[PDB]
Amino acid sequence: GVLYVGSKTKEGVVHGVATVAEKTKEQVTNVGGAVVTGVTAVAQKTVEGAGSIAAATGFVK
Amino acid sequence: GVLYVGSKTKEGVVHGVATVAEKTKEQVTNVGGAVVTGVTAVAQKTVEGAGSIAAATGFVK
Amino acid sequence: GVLYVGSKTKEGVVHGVATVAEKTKEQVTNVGGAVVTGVTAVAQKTVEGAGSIAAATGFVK
Amino acid sequence: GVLYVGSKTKEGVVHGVATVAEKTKEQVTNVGGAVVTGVTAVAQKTVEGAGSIAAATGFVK
Amino acid sequence: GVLYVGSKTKEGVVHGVATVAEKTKEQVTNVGGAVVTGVTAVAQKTVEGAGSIAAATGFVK
Amino acid sequence: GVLYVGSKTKEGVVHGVATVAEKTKEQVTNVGGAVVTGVTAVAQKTVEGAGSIAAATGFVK
Repeated sequence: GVLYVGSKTKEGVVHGVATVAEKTKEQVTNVGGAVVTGVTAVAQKTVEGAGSIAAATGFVK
Repeated sequence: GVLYVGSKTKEGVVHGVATVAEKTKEQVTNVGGAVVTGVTAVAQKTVEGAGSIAAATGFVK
Repeated sequence: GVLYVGSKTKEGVVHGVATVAEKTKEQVTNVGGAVVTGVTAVAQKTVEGAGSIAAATGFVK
Repeated sequence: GVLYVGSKTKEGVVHGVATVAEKTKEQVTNVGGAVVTGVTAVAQKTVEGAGSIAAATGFVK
Repeated sequence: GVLYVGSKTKEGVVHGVATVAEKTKEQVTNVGGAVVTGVTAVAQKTVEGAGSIAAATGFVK
Repeated sequence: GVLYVGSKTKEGVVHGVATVAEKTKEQVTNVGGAVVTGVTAVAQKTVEGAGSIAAATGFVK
């Protein structure tokens, strides 16, 4: 197919994934997998076939 | 296929993944996998076939 | 296929992965895998075949 | 006295005196005297005492 | 007295005196006297005492 | 007195006196006297006492 993205912007501000924690005991932060951030962000066919992206957190204690 | 991305921007500011923790005891930070950040960020076919990207955190204690 | 990325920007500022911790006891920071950051960031076919990128943190204690 | 001018501007465009004539026979253009133009234009005490500024056009024919 | 001019600008464009004529017969252009042009233009005490600035055009024919 | 001019600019463009004529017969251009042009243009006490600046055009024919 044909995918066309045309952006004509001015003074653009983008914030992605932000995590804030305070006055805790145990902190676990697992971020990623397919994180895409930006003024012109394009994600296509991130998974094809039998692939896998598993951003998991196996907390046990 | 055909993928066309056209960006004509001015004064662009992009923030990616930001983690802030304070006054904790145990800190675990696992970030990555397929992190893409920027004014013109393009991600295509990040997974093909039987591949895998597993950004996991196996906290046990 | 054909992938075309055209960026015409001015005064662009990009921040990637930022981690801040304070007043903790145990600090673990595992960042990477496929981190791509920049004004014009392009990631394509980061995984092909049976490959793998596992940015994991096996905290045990 | 005290004269304070404080300007904090961004992307400022100023046009002064513009004259356009077309398909005429006799053209007379007398411009000046105390012309002040600009983003931060200040004019003070342009005339003091018995002075004079006479931007005149004595067309006779 | 005290004259304070404070300008904090960005991307400033200033045009002064512009004259355009076309398809005429007689063209007379007298410009000046006290022309001041610019992003930060300040004119003070341009005339003191018995002085004079006469930007005149004595067309007779 | 005290005259303070403070300019903090970026990417400044200034145009002064521009004259354009086309398809005419007689062209007379007299420009000057006290022409001041520029990003930071300051003119002070251009006339003191019994002085004079006469940018005149005595066209007769």
